[PDB]
Amino acid sequence: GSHMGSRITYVKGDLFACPKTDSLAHCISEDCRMGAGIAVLFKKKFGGVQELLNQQKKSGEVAVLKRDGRYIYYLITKKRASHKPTYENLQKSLEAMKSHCLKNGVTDLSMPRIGCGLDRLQWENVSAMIEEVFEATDIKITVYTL
Ligand SMILES: [Cl-]
Repeated sequence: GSHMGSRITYVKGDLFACPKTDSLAHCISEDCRMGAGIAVLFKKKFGGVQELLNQQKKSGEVAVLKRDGRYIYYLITKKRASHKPTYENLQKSLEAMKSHCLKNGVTDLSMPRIGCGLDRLQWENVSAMIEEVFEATDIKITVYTL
């Protein structure tokens, strides 16, 4: 291989205390309601709700805001807010995020345990998926944990 991979490391604490220059990621629905969970913090901090809606992204895609020189990734993992995501759509969204990272100079990415709270996925599976998606990159990933 030609890459060092994600080299996931874990930090106990609030995601929003991570470096302001890191790009961030979390999961939402096509509705872009962001009414519960960590999504409400992304909504309140970064805004841009209509700018997200205007991107008209679908399940398995990623919507993106540029905020202070870095990117905020909204992984569109399901159609409606009340639905649960499939692992297949999560993987697609992650791949789309990776593609954007590589097209836009992202080297340092932070995220919570995506999919594994309100969306009821298991971190055993999600963690392995993130690792595989980012294996052939040199994007360093940090996961913030509670
Ligand atoms: Cl949503």
